[PDB]
Amino acid sequence: QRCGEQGSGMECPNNLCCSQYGYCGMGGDYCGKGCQNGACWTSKRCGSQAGGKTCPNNHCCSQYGHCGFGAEYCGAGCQGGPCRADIKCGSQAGGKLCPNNLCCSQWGYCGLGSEFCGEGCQNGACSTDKPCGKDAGGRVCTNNYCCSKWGSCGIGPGYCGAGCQSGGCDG
Amino acid sequence: QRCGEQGSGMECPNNLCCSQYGYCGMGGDYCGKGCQNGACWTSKRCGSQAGGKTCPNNHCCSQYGHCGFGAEYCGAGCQGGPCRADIKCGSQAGGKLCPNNLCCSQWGYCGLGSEFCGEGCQNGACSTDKPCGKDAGGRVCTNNYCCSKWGSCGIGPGYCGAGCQSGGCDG
Ligand SMILES: CC(=O)N[C@H]1[C@H](OC[C@H]2O[C@@H](O)[C@H](O)[C@@H](O)[C@H]2O)O[C@H](CO)[C@@H](O)[C@@H]1O
Ligand SMILES: CC(=O)N[C@H]1[C@H](OC[C@H]2O[C@@H](O)[C@H](O)[C@@H](O)[C@H]2O)O[C@H](CO)[C@@H](O)[C@@H]1O
Repeated sequence: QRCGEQGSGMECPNNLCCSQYGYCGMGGDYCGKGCQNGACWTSKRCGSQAGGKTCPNNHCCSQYGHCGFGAEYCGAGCQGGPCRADIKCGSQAGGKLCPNNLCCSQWGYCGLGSEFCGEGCQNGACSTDKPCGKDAGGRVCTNNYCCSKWGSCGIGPGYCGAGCQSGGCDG
Repeated sequence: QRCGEQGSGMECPNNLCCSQYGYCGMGGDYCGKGCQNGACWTSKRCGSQAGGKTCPNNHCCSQYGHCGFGAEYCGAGCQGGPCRADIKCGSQAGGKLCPNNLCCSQWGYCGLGSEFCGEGCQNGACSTDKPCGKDAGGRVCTNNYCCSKWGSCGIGPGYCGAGCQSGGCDG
């Protein structure tokens, strides 16, 4: 039930702050210093500024490299997160994957939902379980996912460790 | 380390799916049946169509009532989440409070960051850190947050336990 690094990059619900010690809360003692994610009083950085660092909880990374929400962050300049502008990807965008596992639609704009993740889905969290491996033309997955021994893409012990054909397998 | 019911509302980072057993990952196993939050394959209800239960992971709640990210969700109709339209609030909007602990700036709009949580903040995760209770004027917190012994508004055991003057005093 721990957050921050004491829960392995896990996050608190309803925008709650994960204090320096790994607990979910809201208050100066959670959102102050040490805060790891949530509505941290001093917004975490990201993007070009932060060598590419992406914002937790799907916060928009404004054009200055600060995570938040509203006009100033998700508006124009938005570097990442749920921007107000459509995000290109795939063949249209040069193989350009979507960030934060978002699905890249048939039409070429990241998102999540049957629209992006279903039929046509070209990369990201695709609900269409496509077959990978020897029993699938020797195909390999998107996003550098682990192609399971039973020929399916995913992340976690089943797909990544013992059995994993091609992908981010440990061994 | 654990999510859903076995984590305390906890969420996986980068949209990872949280299976019914309380574990984080991606793949038919985690993203399928029993998905608790994350980039599910089985997109969750919200707003009007769901008794008003916002989307986890900060997804936009489309007009039709399903959780996602994309022009179809965040865009027109958007009932909640990082909508592409400004969500009014505070003294202006009849007194309304922001959704998912969002800060309501001085101008009457929902967001998160200096601009919203800095000065002028009417409700939510406001960093203004103003006191409460007996200690000064006897004022009480926004969002039913708990007010600690040394009059500090917050949520957690140290604000809601003993010496909690007003709010969600967990005691
Ligand atoms: C949106 C954002 O990243 N805000 C940052 C802020 O960025 C500086 C930026 O602020 C705009 O509002 C101004 O219009 C622009 O000219 C710049 O001054 O930087 C502070 C810290 O310096 C952050 O707390 C904000 O979140
Ligand atoms: C954006 C959204 O909520 N998608 C839902 C989907 O609702 C789509 C919506 O499409 C309109 O064009 C139709 O007029 C309307 O009847 C709806 O079908 O609903 C499915 C399942 O009901 C969900 O999987 C999507 O997430």
